Amino acid sequence: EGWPEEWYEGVCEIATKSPLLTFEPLRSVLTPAELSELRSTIINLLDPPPEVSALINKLDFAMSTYLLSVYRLEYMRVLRSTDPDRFQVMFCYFEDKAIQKDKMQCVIAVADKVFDAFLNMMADKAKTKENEEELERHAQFLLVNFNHIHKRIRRVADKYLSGLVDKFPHLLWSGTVLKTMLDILQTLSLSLSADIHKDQPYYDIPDAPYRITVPDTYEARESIVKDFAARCGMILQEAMKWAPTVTKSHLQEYLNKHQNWVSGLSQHTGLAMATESILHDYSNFMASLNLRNRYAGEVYGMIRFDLNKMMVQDLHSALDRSHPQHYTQAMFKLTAMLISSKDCDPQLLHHLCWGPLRMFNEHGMETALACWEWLLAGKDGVEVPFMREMAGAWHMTVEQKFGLFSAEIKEADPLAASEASQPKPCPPEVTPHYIWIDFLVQRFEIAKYCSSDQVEIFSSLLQRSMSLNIGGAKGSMNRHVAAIGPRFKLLTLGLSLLHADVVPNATIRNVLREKIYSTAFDYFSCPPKFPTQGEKRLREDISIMIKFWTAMFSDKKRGSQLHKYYMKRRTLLLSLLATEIERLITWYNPLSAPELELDQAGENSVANWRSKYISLSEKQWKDNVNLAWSISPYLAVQLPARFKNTEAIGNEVTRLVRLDPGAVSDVPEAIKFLVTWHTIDADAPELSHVLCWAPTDP
Amino acid sequence: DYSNFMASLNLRNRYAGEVYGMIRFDLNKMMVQDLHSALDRSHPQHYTQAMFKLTAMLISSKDCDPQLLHHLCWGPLRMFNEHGMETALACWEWLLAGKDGVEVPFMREMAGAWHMTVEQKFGLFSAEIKEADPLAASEASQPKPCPPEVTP
Repeated sequence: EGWPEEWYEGVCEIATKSPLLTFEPLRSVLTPAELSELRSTIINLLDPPPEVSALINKLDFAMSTYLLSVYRLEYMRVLRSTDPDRFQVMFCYFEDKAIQKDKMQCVIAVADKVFDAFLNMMADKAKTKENEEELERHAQFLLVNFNHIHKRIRRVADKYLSGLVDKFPHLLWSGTVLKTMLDILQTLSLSLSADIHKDQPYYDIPDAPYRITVPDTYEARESIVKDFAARCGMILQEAMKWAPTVTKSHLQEYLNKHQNWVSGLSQHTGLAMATESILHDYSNFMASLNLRNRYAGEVYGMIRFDLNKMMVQDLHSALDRSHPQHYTQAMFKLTAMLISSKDCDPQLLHHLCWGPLRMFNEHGMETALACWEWLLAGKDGVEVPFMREMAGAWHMTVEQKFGLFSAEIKEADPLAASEASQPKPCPPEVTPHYIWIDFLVQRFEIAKYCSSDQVEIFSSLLQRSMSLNIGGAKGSMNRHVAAIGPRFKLLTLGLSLLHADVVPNATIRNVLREKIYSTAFDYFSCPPKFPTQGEKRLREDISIMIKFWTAMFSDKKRGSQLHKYYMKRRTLLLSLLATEIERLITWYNPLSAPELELDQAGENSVANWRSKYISLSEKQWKDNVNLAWSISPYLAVQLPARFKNTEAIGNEVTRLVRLDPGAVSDVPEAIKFLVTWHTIDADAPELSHVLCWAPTDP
Repeated sequence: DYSNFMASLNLRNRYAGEVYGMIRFDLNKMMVQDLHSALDRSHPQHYTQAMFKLTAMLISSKDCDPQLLHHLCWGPLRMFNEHGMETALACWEWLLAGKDGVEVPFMREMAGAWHMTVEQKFGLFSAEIKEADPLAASEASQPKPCPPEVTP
């Protein structure tokens, strides 16, 4: 392509329907300078290893012309075609006897380039649904031919499979590849011991149109089965290394197939491979498996004789009576009934998603998480409606101020607690959000590679939770110390979403970053207090804070105005977080206790930043107070409490509050920056309108 | 060799759950009819399902219910293959492991069934058939081995 231009389009359309240049002796059927020129062009186009070029240099006109014609036709067809069997048509050129007799390497050389071109074309098609099915089918076709009876075929198939699997990582934890792998392994094992001198060495594969041929001698058979038994294990361990829960649930679902039960009394090495892989924290595995099987059987027994009414009423009665066991039984029966049907039946899904909201405990949340995992792993094409319902339920929880978003209750002070209301801690209790956020994190991690529609749902869910209202008593989030886990975990998830290069445009990112910064600053607008949770549940909070600190540090991406506007606040947040982490880890263990340690990597960076920010001078330090007052007065007021060994902070804060004292009317500590116009100088009786302030301790 | 473990466990759990679902609403008649129909039609899956449901029903009750035990023991004798024998052995193992104080009546019934098999000359006790000789059987009675089959 490069005369009438429409001729090239006609040529492309012809190639879109042209047959294969198949072929009975080959060579008998078909100026040195021109031969040298065409050989040079072929070598330049193919770029083969030197041995293949040396083989090529011994060819006549006709063979080179045939190779070039094959190259052009196959390249054009694979580029401009629409058949879903794009790249497997090239394999048919390997199944011709006539080519196998000539004195292969050229064919595989051109096939490599064709496959690379197809892969490059498909790498950026879209992120829709059916492309995943196409990729899975291609992977299956690669897998079945991995053990062909020839020699070069299986090694080139292995190379192609390695390339495909290292370009598309999400295929490892797919729900269709593993089934075919295990079925093929079982068929090979059944073929291993089959009375060698029988006939028809062909074999079949269930629920897939294919066939398998085996060699004769026993040593070849055991060699091929031993060779195939290694890739399965290596990729199983690789998949379990990254995303354990999804593959664990897939294995659990595969283990419960009814057909394999009867033959289970035979060898059936596929199940043995699965159970050995999963074992090589085993309680929840078997518990979930047994519960799933038993309740599916119960539902199938009940359906022997519409019907949603009795389980709906059972769930309602259990919730009204507050009976945990009836609750779990009803939820499991409901999801078992839903998983075995032909239609979505939306009211069942709505009741499943809004069930736990009437019983907000750890037990109910664990049961709901298990049921949701089973439902997600069981049915097909039900992701987006379930995600929509879950987002709706989460936003309802946000609206009603249930847990982390609950209101705030002030506690008494010891200095004036002599009245019959004695002091005692009253911390909030947020267990369920702590696990809900983990579920959301793992689901988002999968959906980032898998699809491109749940990303909008996640963005909407995150955007409608935080707010830019750093201030007195309105932040849409509790400020107690006992609830710093879920807050920073959610902020870290938001940062990770921002760093994944998913949101297309450049105005949503500004809003998201601004909201994240606003919430992070809002957390630091209260007097410091010491943690009240137990010895456990405290280490992981420090770990989460360290992770968020590292993620914040790594972030570095009218231009200049925004650049400085973000950099300064990044520096301030880094300093504040370092100070908070140091104080918390100090309170953790009083003595040094080298036996009781934490993560070592980030601590060194935190200490180095501590030294760097402690090494500054009196200037460029009186301006941080100005920046804090620009952000919000309350943070500036609370700044000296987080001790910094410099008296300039106090003087600057005193000057700022004396300039205008009406902004701050928080009783305890703000008046001490104003009540002393001068400690002993005893002059200037002006601007002292203390009649607006609130009462303090006696 | 771990497949038998999981297979037995899953079958036990699933069929116990199915029986518990069925009992929610006597009831031995339909189970006996299902077993009889499966035996008459010579269908393996119905056979295994009926036997497992029968032993699950028996294992959760308050009395021996002798006809159920007799039908359980005298069941495989009308389907004498390795499939039926494997199913019966699994069911017998589950029944022995599950219910307390049922050893001797089951042993009595099984011994009775074994003696019935002995007396009817079914397998190892079957009659002997004289095979042809190669020297003087050139006619349509060609010499073909005809060994007996005793798997169960």
